[PDB]
Amino acid sequence: KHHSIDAQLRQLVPGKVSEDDKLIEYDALLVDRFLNILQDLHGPSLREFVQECYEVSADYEGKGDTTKLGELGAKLTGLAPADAILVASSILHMLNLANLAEEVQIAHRRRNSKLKKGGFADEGSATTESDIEETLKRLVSEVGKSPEEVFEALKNQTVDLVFTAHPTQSARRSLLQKNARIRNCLTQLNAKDITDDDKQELDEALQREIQAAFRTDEIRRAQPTPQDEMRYGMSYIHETVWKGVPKFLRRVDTALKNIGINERLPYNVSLIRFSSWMGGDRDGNPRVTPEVTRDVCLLARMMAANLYIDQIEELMFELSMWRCNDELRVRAEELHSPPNEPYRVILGHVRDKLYNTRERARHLLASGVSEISAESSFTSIEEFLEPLELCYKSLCDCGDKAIADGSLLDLLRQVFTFGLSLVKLDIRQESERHTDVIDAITTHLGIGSYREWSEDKRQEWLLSELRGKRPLLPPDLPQTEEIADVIGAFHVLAELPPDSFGPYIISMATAPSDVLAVELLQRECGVRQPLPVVPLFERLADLQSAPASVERLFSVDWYMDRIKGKQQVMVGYSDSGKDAGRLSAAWQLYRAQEEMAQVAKRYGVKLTLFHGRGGTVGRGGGPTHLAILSQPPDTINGSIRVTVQGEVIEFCFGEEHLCFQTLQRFTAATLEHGMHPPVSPKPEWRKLMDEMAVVATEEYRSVVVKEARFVEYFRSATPETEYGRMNIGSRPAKRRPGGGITTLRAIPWIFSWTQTRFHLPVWLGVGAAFKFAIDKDVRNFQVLKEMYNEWPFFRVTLDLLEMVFAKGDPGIAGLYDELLVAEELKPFGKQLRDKYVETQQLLLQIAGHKDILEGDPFLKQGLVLRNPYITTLNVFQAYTLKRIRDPNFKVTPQPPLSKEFADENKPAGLVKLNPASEYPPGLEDTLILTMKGIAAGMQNTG
Amino acid sequence: NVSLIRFSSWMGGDRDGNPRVTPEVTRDVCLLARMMAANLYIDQIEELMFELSMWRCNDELRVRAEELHSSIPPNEPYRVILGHVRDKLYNTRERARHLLASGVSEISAESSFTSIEEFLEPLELCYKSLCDCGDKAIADGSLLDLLRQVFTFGLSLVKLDIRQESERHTDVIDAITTHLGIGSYREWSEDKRQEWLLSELRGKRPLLPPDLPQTEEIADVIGAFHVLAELPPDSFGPYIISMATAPSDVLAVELLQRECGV
Amino acid sequence: NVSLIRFSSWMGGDRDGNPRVTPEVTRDVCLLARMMAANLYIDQIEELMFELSMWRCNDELRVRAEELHSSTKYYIEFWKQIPPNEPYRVILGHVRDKLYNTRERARHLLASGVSEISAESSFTSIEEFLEPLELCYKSLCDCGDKAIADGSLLDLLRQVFTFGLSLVKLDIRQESERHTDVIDAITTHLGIGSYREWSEDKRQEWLLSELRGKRPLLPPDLPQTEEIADVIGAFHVLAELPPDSFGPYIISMATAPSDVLAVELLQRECGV
Repeated sequence: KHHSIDAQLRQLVPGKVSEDDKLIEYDALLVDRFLNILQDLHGPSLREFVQECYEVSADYEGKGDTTKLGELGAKLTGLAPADAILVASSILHMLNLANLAEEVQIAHRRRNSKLKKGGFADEGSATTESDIEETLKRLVSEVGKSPEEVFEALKNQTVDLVFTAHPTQSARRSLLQKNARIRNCLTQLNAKDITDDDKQELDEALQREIQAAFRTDEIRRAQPTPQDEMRYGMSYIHETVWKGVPKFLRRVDTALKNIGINERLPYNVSLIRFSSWMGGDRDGNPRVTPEVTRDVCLLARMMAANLYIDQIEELMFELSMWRCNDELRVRAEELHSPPNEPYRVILGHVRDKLYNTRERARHLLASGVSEISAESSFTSIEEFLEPLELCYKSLCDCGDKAIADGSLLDLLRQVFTFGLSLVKLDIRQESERHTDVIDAITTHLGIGSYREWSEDKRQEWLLSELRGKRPLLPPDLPQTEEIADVIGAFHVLAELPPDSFGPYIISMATAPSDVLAVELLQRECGVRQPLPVVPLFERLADLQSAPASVERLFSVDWYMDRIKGKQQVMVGYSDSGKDAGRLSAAWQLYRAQEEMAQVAKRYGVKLTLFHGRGGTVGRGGGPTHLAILSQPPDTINGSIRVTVQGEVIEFCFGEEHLCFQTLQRFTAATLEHGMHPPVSPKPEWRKLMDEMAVVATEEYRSVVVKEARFVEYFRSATPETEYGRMNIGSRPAKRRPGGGITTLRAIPWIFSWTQTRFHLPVWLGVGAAFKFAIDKDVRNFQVLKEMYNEWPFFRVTLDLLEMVFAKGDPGIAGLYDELLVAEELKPFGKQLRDKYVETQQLLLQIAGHKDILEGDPFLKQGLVLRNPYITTLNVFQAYTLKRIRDPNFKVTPQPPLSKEFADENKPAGLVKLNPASEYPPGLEDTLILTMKGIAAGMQNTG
Repeated sequence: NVSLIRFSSWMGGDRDGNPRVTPEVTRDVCLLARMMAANLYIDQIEELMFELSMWRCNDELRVRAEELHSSIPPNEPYRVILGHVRDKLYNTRERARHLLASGVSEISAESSFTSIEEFLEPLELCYKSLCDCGDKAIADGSLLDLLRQVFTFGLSLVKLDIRQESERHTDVIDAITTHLGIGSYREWSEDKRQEWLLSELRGKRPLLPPDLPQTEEIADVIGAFHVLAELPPDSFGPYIISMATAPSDVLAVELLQRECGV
Repeated sequence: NVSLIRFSSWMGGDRDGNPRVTPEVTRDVCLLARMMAANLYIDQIEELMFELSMWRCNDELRVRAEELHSSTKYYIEFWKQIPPNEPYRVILGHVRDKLYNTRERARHLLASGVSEISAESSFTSIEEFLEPLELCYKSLCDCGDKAIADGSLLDLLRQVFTFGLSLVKLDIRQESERHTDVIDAITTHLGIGSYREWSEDKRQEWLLSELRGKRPLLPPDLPQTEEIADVIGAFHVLAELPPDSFGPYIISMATAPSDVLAVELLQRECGV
């Protein structure tokens, strides 16, 4: 081929969105270079085919035929298995390149204050939100709080970001580094004062990096063990966050000086923390064994030690001073047991104790045992801090605090942020697995069946045991495999250091018994320092009952003694939305938070909420700013935890500057809310929300639960069946086979509908609710409009729906139907699509927008440039599903299209992603590729 | 295989009215015993290697001997297998050395002899191979001596008797009963004691609280049982109750043994 | 393979009017150079390991990679065993371990004069070091990835052909009369006469009679002053170190062809 992809992108976007907008030129730059590398490696006919694919798909977005995708499907059908994998591979790489360009454009975009319109709506986009200094200034200047009050608030604030597995692709450090080199070359190529020779060489470097990324095929490395999954998960901490935290904390120092506070934020401030679910969450995942949990704790300790060893070595090089404390001098010469460099000999000792600490962990991991003594290593953060604080005090004593406030201060901030394990591990298990244990205990003792007892009979008995001083768990207790897994986990918790763990989380929590049950089990299995117990209220019924549950827990003397004035509660968004639709789930959650908070205030407990997957707070790219500000008043008060989904971890943390802005907005929003809460809801707002909720729930359950043919439609129109059967997703897709959607799990629910571009779980029920309110009273349309403009809760909830509609396409969802759904159920499909378009139309009306995402052109531009690649994979997926499912459906087989090489074990190559494949060679790898790429393009939805 | 004569000892085991015999002393003396035993076996095996110079051997011995080649001379099969036994004996000894010095050993239990039966398998293999080849006369010499030594001394030379006073147990159980609000086992008649003790021994539910307030003496009693629980069974003989009076003194120790995890 | 630019050193080699610069000082700077060389290479190899994650390679590289999977713990990066489907990483990890041995051997020779770390475990010549690197270069090109080869791997190859295994080559310098002092000591000891008093032509005629002859000259019994022993000892140090470590032998205050041929004889008669 000859011509560039520039033209087909221009016709997708209505112009430049800012006058430093070079995104389309970036996209064209990288993919034009990719296609040339593709042509030189595999021949012009292959490169021409891939580019034609892209053009058909880009043109469909320009105006949605559907006729053109079917003939695209016709050509992709009948490619040989090797050519299908190569095409799918190339389109995925192009999509990755587009995302890299977008990161570069966001990172170096010149701030433009003229875009701000004032008010809370500005905090929904990165282009208009307020940095840490602007929010500090607003607090002192508009809210009227003292700089001293702001300084004190920051000192008592902690934001805790919780990392979770990616649903389709791990990221190794190697590739993150290949990503950074592609980004760096693109930035440097666009410098103003560029020489021709530098440009020629930077061009050759860019082509080189793109080809290296294309010939590693990280795409086709077959899904890793849970330990590897955790190791690759830490890559972003290694590559951006580790150096990011000290950089941002230094900007906080800058900001408070700029409001009159002339001292730095003390280095012992846990302003930001990081936690992990990888190796800890075992809810419905038996691959996560007690040994896996021990393994990830030891791995974390190794990686920490390595990062510290290198920081300390760079620090030794810098601190060549000779003037020092008396106390530092006595210790320096003690360790001489070059001497004129006292900071160097202290830090060299720390480095060796760090090597011991890492080797000890490596041995415990390999052998279960290590003769390397705990004496020889660092066993506490206190023992690690002592030498570093000695050096800080010494350098200040001799008048060089300026030096100490360089990288030594950075290192101290890193120790108080990451500790010795980088992240703390959350443990999670479902409530009935605990009931199974206790029921085995009660019947073995002949006490009865805890399963059959009332909720209050349970409470009465468990409180009798907890107040009692006599053990309970028999050592000869007959255990099943599941019961042994729960007991074994607790034994692993007992054997490991307390600072390795965060909370123990109870999935499907319903009643105070679920919490007290694990308190008992923790003690009875020998956890001498118990973990805090955290309920996860998922269903609507449980959210309704949640404030009562926690009030009865707070009414118990024993429990108040144990929790010492602090309680954590986790709330689920996608969980609750799967129960009774999103809109009702959102409103029930707001109220549950509201009521839990005053229950908490009444008993004098500090309540912390942990926001699970699917939350508006989870949109870490920018909208999280407004989403946090929109939380009910007095719900945060300096302490909050948020799930960082894998599908957005690259967008938030892949790039140095974006990592900075992600950390910044979480800390700013959280700080401001505690001193500047949102408007309290009006009565007519509540009343309308209440009535809308019943209509939305009834509409959601009428289609999802009460319609017999729904499940059969679901497994035809989506790749849900193949997602499960294939080698992706790590987990069993549902709890028991064949109980409908009830036993299906949140991730497959959202994943399967997002792949088809339909997004049913996010919006269903909302159209009925809006229509019901408009029809009930003509004045209700104006009150919903006012709610969207005046009530942050209502704005962020529909802003999410708008974004997911921007990511949807009824034509493509209909193509899945046309190909894969039985004739008798196609009318049901088009009725769901009728609900889709009716919901979108009224959502736009209430927001006052003419077309989707009017008012966020930046987000609109970023999404639309992905669709050419996503749509290509959508057509590929649909036709691959029909041939997978229908054994003698074919069309014309085509002669091979790519060129290279008689070297290669061609058959073994079609099957990299799952060599034990039970599907015909090439189909499983082609379907996984479409799934990976569609997931990469869609990122966060519901 | 006839244990016609055996040896035991009270040194490091008998603690009746002797507080310097602590749980750690008992752990030390059993580990020392295992080191001495290994040394005496290494010397016996080495002199036996010198002796067993012949090349004729069993089918079963021969493929074992050449298996161990894939790891001096090959044409001496009994020397190859006995050299392997010497190697593990060195491992046994060093592992005990490490457990004595640091409480834990990176020298794996598989690298060593953990049983008397594992140690006897190679030796009985030679005995059967010598006799199979018409060399029983040779087998009934030094090798027979060593087998009789294994069946007499084991891997600890002597087994360790444990001994402790009647009322030091009663003190522990009275601390348990008082703490749970049961009453005072100390004031109960012998019959009341028996009926309660069998209540607990027939029961399936644990008893000893982890938070139980212990005096130094009660802690010493509990700590001794924990050491017994952590060491191999073949290192010990009996638990002896001094000043024993009634069946409750016995059943009380049986309860405490179980409740401390032996 | 073009050494368009090279670097040399006088530090530890120039002893002209500088008795602080002893034979053992020369031995020491040569070993230090080899240590830092090894350290710079270990870092370059490690970051090259991070980059070369490809799985396609030629047949020769694959059989070699397979071999080295038949035998990585005391490093920070790549402490875990390296999978065989990452061939360039397997080869380069072996290169790193031979470089570690290279460095440790030099550290031991410096501390104790001897090292139980074999020369076989190490890189003793730059040709032995170049073979694994060029194997990766041609495999990368064999499989159509010359563009990748011409990245950091090409940088590393140019560094090997620029710096070698000693970073810099050492120039030795010493003044000409210190050599005449040596030769006069042995002409007098053997009863031949006094090389100092001979004219330039008599010196030449005699030096070349010895240079063309096949019989050794320097007695081990020779009465040496401290200055004479220093010149002799320097030559012995040259004889016991690898040739790649040195550049030229420079004669200060040179005046006549005798000054050159005298050092050529002393070089041979001290066993270089």
